[PDB]
Amino acid sequence: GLDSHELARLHELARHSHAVITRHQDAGGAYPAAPTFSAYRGYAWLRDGSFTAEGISRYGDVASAGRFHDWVDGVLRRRRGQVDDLLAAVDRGEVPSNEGMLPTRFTFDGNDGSDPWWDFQTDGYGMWLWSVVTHAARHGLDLERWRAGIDVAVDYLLAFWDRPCYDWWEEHVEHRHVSTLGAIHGGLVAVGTCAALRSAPWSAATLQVAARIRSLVSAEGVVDGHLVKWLGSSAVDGSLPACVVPFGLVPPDDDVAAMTRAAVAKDLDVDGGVHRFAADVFYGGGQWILLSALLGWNLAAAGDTAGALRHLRWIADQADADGDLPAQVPHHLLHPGSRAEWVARWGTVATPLLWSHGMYLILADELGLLP
Ligand SMILES: OC[C@H]1O[C@@H](O)[C@H](O)[C@@H](O)[C@@H]1O
Repeated sequence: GLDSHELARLHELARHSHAVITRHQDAGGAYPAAPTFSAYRGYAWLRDGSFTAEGISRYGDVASAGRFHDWVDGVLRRRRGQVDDLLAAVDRGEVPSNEGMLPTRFTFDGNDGSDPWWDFQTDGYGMWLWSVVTHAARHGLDLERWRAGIDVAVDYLLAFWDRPCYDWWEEHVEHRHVSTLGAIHGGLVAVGTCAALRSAPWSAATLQVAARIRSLVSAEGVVDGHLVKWLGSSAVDGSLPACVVPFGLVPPDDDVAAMTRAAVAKDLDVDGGVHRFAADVFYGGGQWILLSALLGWNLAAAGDTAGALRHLRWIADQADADGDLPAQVPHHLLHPGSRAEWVARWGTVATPLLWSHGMYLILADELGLLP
């Protein structure tokens, strides 16, 4: 579905995506989120990093992806005691506050980069489980390399999956977000269906909890045939297609999958650029590369190759003169009056965003375009 002009440009953007991710990877293995964006400099997120790692793994850079997994594993093994203490607190009937939970931002040396009172999130731990299992399966690797870190993440998620937390967008701590539940589900199903992990003590529990997640989403996370942004809402969010591919709450051909893709397209997709959610005021609520990629990936998986390609083309059109992809662009803004204050406070939008490049690589690979 691409002519020679397009193929050459998409291949170049794929090469550049690999280069900019691997050039910015820290010496210790972490992928930074946004190396030139002042507010985020020096920090890694498991969400951004896991999708970045999946793009890199698909591209075939086994060494780079493995160094990311090494970094995450080591960071998590260092939290074995913190997690054990949280679990012991629960067993005494003393549920830990958000302030005591595992962090969202990490420094490259594995310390808390932010205070979880202000940004407590569980999705990234689920994403990491999905990512490391998927990588190991793809490349025929022994998961024992990363198993003790996997164990920490699994124990944590089995205890805390059903807690309210901030969403992927670091908002609304009181709610339970369907793409957060979806990320956890994806990670738990990945480990619970992995033959190499068949004897883990938590093996059965992971699939039972994944079923509990699906029960909760069925009860409170579906309205008018589509997934919704958080349990008990009516709105959609551009992250919701992740609950189809890759996280697997429903197959790509399920009616809920189709309806969710359609609702996201109708409510949030403007000319191929997907907004996060209707109420979004961050930088005025622009169009996010990673969300267009996510929708494209989902369209490809459902057999809508043309729709996938349209989103791939839109993403490529957002690359700057160096090939770098921003987090978002302002061609359409949901709340334009809100934009200038974000720019005054934090500067211009993060570019490159490694996750943008990682998602580009995933979609390109889905469409058979990795050179
Ligand atoms: O890139 C780091 C973080 O930036 C935030 O603005 C986004 O809402 C998160 O989804 C992302 O993980």
